[PDB]
Amino acid sequence: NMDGRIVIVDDEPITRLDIRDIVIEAGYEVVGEAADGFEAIEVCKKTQPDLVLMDIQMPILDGLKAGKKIVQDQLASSIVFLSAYSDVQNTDKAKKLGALGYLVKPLDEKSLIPTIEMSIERGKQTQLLLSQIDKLSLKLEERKIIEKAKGILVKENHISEEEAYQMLRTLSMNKRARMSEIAELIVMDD
Amino acid sequence: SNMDGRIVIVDDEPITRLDIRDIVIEAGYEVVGEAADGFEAIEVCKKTQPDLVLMDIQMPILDGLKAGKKIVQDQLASSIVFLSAYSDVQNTDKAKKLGALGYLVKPLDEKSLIPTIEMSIERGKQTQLLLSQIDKLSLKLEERKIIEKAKGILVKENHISEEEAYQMLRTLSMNKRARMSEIAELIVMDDE
RNA sequence: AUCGGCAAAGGAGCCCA
RNA sequence: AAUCGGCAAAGGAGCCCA
Ligand code: BEF
Ligand code: BEF
Repeated sequence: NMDGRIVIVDDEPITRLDIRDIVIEAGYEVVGEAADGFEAIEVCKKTQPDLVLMDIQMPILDGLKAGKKIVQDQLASSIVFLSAYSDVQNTDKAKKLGALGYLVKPLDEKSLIPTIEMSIERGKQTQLLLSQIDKLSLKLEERKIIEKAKGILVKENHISEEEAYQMLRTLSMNKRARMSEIAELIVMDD
Repeated sequence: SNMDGRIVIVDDEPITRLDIRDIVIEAGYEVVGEAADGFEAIEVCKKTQPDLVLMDIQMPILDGLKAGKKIVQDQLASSIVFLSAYSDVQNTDKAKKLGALGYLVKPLDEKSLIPTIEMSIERGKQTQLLLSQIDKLSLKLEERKIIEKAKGILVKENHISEEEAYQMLRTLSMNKRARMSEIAELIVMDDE
């Protein structure tokens, strides 16, 4: 049966429990619940769920603004709204902040589980791309700092690039630290 | 009022294609084509390059899942949303794996369609931005090896520091307003 | 005297019970 | 001497067009 970790957010517990039944029957893990945007933020912060289901109209903080915080900080992998509100203002706001689905009340208990599976998977793949972008842009920070470190080290010692790389390689290995970090220190040095 | 987006509709029951067509046009979208089987679905996407594809699973010739895989992996459309009576667990696994952005179930809840369209269009665009940023970084990381040769040539020929040689190459490439890789190619062939 | 980890792999160093 | 746009940098503040 289905696999995924889910957080449920609505101010009306009646709807919150309808969802809770459907989702657990399908076999997901319901890890937390919230009745307002602040409980929702703190629950996600602790939880790190795969999906957050939430209503726009809540007390304290509408799901739009709480969702904005959730996605900005990356407290959850994917987020899907459901509300009886579907005016274009709320639709644009939800799509801009980065929702992966939006369902209109009263919810289609038939569509829900499929849209859950889609939103979880596309959430994961989006997190993979962000990690690949992070990894590449880091490696491209590293080579710049490394090349600066080669240059400054050659200027101070008056030696060749092979010896400069050998110095960085021996230091990083001896000191159990990335050549990139050693280079950042040496470049800050001058 | 006045939604923007370009859509293609794909189902074997023409009554449902017309019900959908009427809804999306009333919202303000542009329908740019329709199909009634997987083979026309791929061909229409090749021509139109739409923002969103709406398709049933059970279609003749090529099930919507097979056309959906092709459309996604060749990027013939920026986002894709299924709409079927089939909610079968195997069908949801296939649809999410190939790369759907939504999976509504027949008979459709018309209220829900337009929001899921807007979300799926935006998520499709954003996913293509991220893929473009990956292509740009990985290219610029390959340019580095040519730039590192051009740097080495400057430090020898001028008899200067690495930080001075890069500062020269950068100020040159900005002055001549050309990609450092292009200036690096010119220098490295000039030494040859 | 032995196990484990980080770094390097343009390698073969370092730390811990 | 200034502003609009564009190219390139971003290991940054540089260059072209009205
Ligand atoms: F508060 Be939800 F919009 F029912
Ligand atoms: F008729 Be399709 F399978 F929804």
